[PDB]
Amino acid sequence: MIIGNNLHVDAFYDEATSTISYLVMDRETRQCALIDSVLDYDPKSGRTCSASADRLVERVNELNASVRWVLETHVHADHLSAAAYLKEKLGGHTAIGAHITQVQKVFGALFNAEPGFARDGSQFDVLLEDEEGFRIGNLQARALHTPGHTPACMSFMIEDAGEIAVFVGDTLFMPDYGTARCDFPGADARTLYRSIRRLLAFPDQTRLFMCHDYLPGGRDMQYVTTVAEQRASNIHIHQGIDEDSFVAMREARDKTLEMPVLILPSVQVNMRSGQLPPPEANGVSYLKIPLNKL
Amino acid sequence: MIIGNNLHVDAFYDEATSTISYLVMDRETRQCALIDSVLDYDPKSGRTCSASADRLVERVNELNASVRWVLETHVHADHLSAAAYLKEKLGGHTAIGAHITQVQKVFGALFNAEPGFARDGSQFDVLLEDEEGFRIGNLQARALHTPGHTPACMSFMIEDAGEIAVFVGDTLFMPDYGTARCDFPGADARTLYRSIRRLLAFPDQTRLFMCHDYLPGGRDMQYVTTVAEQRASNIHIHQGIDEDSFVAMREARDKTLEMPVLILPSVQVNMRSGQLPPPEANGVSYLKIPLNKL
Ligand SMILES: N[C@@H](CCC(=O)N[C@@H](CS)C(=O)NCC(=O)O)C(=O)O
Ligand SMILES: N[C@@H](CCC(=O)N[C@@H](CS)C(=O)NCC(=O)O)C(=O)O
Ligand SMILES: [Fe+3]
Ligand SMILES: [Fe+3]
Repeated sequence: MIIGNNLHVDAFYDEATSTISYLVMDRETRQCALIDSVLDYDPKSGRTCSASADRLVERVNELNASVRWVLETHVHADHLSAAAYLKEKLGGHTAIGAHITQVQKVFGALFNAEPGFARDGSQFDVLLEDEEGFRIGNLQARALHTPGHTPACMSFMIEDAGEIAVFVGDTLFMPDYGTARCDFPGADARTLYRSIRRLLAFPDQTRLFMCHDYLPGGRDMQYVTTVAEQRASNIHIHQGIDEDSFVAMREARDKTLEMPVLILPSVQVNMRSGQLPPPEANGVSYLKIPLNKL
Repeated sequence: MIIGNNLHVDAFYDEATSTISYLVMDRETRQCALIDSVLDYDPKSGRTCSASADRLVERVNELNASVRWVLETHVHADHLSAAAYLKEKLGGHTAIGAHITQVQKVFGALFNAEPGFARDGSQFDVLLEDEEGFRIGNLQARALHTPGHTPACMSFMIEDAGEIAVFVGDTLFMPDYGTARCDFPGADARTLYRSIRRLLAFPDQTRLFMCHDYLPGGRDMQYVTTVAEQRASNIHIHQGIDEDSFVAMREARDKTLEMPVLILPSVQVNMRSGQLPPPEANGVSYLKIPLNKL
């Protein structure tokens, strides 16, 4: 789809994890950003695969584009990131929220990481602060710190010709589905409420691009909505819902959810900017699954 | 159910893993064996739980029984063993096939086990050889080496009043379901054929007790059959099927199966006689998931 004149956005949906990855291109310079890419992972066998990522590679080439940014909205709990795989193939710089350091501190300890694992986000090329601008060719973008699902979550705002899009990560879902859970380490429902109200203070017509979609009641996949529709109809956080009410709802709801299938594999990879842990003396890399701890 | 006069057998079915565990008691002395017990494991969160095992504990106490043996037919790929939990709670000796050492060697390397990991089966109290006798109170039992699904698989024969039962592990399944897969390390279809033909050389009326049952076509769970019915009707290995034909079938079938959900957690625990790996310096135990190896 094209927003304004030059904001080109392709959505790629991963069936296994319900993740929506994006290719965001400046139609003029052909520079692009890949957002929230997926490295396929079979937890039964420990096998990774680049099939989903290769779709992005092919689309970049089909467009004659050049990757400038490999972005992650947050340290995902439900899938492994393909950012390292894609930066290697395609170039560009990886970026993530500056509060990655807090996530690394917490999960470096949980997974008892090896003593060379950096907790200062240096695995990533660029650490983004709240309201910090960045460019995708001639497109002006801005990173927004929108925590609550995690302490580090970012949303990416991009504007062209007076129209705005925001890639909101796991904050809002489609209006019929609600909002993201707030029970992972350092998550907080009240904080998510405030983040979402900042997002919903953008102009009504602003397009909002989802990070996951779970096909509720078997409808087709959806990935884009507007500020106006969220404010009117989001089942969790429409305009009528105050902070306290949201917090009570969200916290009671979180108590009923199970862990994502891939939380332990995912976080320990994504905290390393999409690298597998360093191999042991036998040449094999291992995920570590903490027992009776998470 | 009672075989002969004094061979008491209770079956316990685990829905999550389709494992059938057994309590086998001498009705006279009340001495018993627990076979192929399940320690519940949620791979998403890394949590173990003793719910299934506690069913056995309760049944032992209800019977006023005393555990003499905690047995495993093989190093299971589909569930974690509760043998260590049950031996601590109830006493008795653990036993497993003497060829455990070959499994330990192979998986000690795969999981790059810590140096204190023994590859001589010393984690188990007793290592059983082919046709070796053992007692459950006044009941005469015999261990049979029946490899093919794994190099170390054992079947346990028990006799009373001229009637025989055999707990066959993952060799035969019910006649309508066939036989076990032969693709795990050191498995071999030809070897499994020969093992099954030894089992099917027992008297026709011999009862055979299954290790898994997968409710094919939505039928109710079944766990016991006879030598005669297997020879007549087993869809994979009835009397009419020769060795070469079985091998071609079994090998072509194995190429289509996926890994068990819990293969990597299960085998690194079961190779340790049901102990979790020893904790690291932070006091947490971890499973190791080899990446891109299995
Ligand atoms: N069953 C899913 C759980 C996915 C999940 O929990 N996703 C998070 C975002 S990372 C969420 O907020 N789900 C929202 C909800 O269920 O209300 C899985 O195993 O991946
Ligand atoms: N889907 C099952 C796979 C279970 C499995 O592979 N069971 C083995 C015994 S440990 C088997 O032989 N299956 C035989 C077949 O389907 O032909 C799981 O995830 O646990
Ligand atoms: Fe998320
Ligand atoms: Fe098995």
